[PDB]
Amino acid sequence: PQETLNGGITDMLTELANFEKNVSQAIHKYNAYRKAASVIAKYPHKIKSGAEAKKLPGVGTKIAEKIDEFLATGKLRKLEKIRQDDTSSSINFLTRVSGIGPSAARKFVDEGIKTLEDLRKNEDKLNHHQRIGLKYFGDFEKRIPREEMLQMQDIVLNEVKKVDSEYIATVCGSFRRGAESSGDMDVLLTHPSFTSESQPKLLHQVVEQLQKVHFITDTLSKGETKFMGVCQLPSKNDEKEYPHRRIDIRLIPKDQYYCGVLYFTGSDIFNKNMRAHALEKGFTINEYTIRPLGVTGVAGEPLPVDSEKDIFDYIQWKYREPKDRSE
DNA sequence: CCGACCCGCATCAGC
DNA sequence: GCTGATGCGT
DNA sequence: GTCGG
Ligand code: NA
Ligand code: NA
Repeated sequence: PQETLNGGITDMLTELANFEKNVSQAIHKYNAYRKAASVIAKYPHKIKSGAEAKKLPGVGTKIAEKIDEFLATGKLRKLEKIRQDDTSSSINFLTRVSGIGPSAARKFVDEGIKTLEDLRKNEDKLNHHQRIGLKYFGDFEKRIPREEMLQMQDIVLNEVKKVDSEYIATVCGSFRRGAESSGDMDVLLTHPSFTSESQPKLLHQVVEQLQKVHFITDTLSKGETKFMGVCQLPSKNDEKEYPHRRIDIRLIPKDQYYCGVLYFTGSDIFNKNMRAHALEKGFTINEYTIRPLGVTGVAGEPLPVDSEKDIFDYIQWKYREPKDRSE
């Protein structure tokens, strides 16, 4: 439904949510607000009262009272006050740097560090992740169009295969469901020599190869099974340079790969329904394995998975395309 | 009423 | 020095 | 903040 329907309500709830996350440090409060703002974004009617809203799942008494104040007056007193509060807005603004969470934001602002400019003046006080988040502040807030993602997926699949042709790599995320744009790249990776009961360089070889060809430009973190960093498509030799982008690469045991691909493909709503259905059938699905449930509820040993379909077959479903996993 | 609401890595706190 | 807590991102 | 045992 058009954002003009309840966009004033959903912008209010999203602002309220950011302050819970970044200033209050109440992640559950943040998620209720985001939930309610989501269910209202999909409600196909211009809400006329807080009471109409309360019917919907995730909207309770406090959010029903805020919609009523917002409908009658056009604003929310408590939000208007938080917006003009110099400590709050500075803390909320600082968490937009990757690597600065609510705790570091509070400490920076507690000593006069309030802006990018102050950060640029105080690099001695930033860990490695935050220097990188500061360096690429604007680029990281930009979205990535699918044409760039296809180009980036090209480079990742080619260099992975260039390191070892038995590697299996799957760019998951909303990009695998067909999304027209993305906010980062999530690569899931496996090798037949790596299993649940099975070298600690499989990830490193692929990261190193992507660095040697100058696709990966920086590293936020890297261990034996997760790499988080920065990449960038090469310049056109005469055009503007592309903005640096975020990219994650996980190495997963081959016996849990398709469980992991299914999970990190999503959506989050689709995953819940499939987990919900799988229980009413006597199976438990998480991001690693699918296991059967005894009559008392005790899980059994994980069942063999060798594709996404294998999982669907177990729980008596017909394979759903990633395209159709919107819910 | 009142508890639930979903791990890998960098860094720090304590020993 | 090592082990465990915490912050952070996802 | 919302839900539910
Ligand atoms: Na409700
Ligand atoms: Na941040």
